[PDB]
Amino acid sequence: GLELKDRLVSVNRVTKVTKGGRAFGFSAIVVVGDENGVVGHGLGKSKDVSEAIAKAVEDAKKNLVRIPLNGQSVPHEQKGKFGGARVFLIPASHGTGVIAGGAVRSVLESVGIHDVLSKSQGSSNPHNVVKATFDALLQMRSAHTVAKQRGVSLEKVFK
RNA sequence: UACGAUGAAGAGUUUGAUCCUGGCUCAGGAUGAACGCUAGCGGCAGGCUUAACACAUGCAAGUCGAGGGGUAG
Repeated sequence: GLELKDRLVSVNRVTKVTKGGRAFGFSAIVVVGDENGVVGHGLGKSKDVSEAIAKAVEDAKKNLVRIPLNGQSVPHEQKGKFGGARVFLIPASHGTGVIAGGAVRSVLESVGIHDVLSKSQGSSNPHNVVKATFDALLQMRSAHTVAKQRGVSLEKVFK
């Protein structure tokens, strides 16, 4: 899209030990989405916080992905692991709300979902839970897509 | 592009820094509740969870003369 809004999930300070002393450094994770159909996460590493966030959003502006969000939310229930984390997304209604964790909430608000229930029965690492949410969101295929893949009309997949 | 289902949130903490497993704690609801501070009412509900420990005193199961002898009065 064109009206991309960013959201900083977490900023973590790292350190590399050298002969002299401690070499600090800032890492930031930023998810930027059009709030309607497309979203993308990025990682930025620098020495200043503003520079790290700028590098993160500049890297996240690339490799955007399209996600089906039938009606107002996910079409079906889906699991996504990506190693440590384990996210489970379920559609609820058209007025429920986004019941998500700490880092899943930002992704689900940037992709454009407004009523979903997500349970993170796993780790609490912002680096891995965002990618787990992405893996659980990219495996979703809508009714038209499954009907076209099967070859059957869009009435037998319902009846 | 319908059907039913009105329903599921995390965070801190081991390390110079990272990921994982893993334990502790917190954010919510509730009570025959107690304690501290405070204090204007109305409706309704509740009130010895412990010693089935020991009890002063009052009341808590009587009625029928259309069953009977019927007495004081």
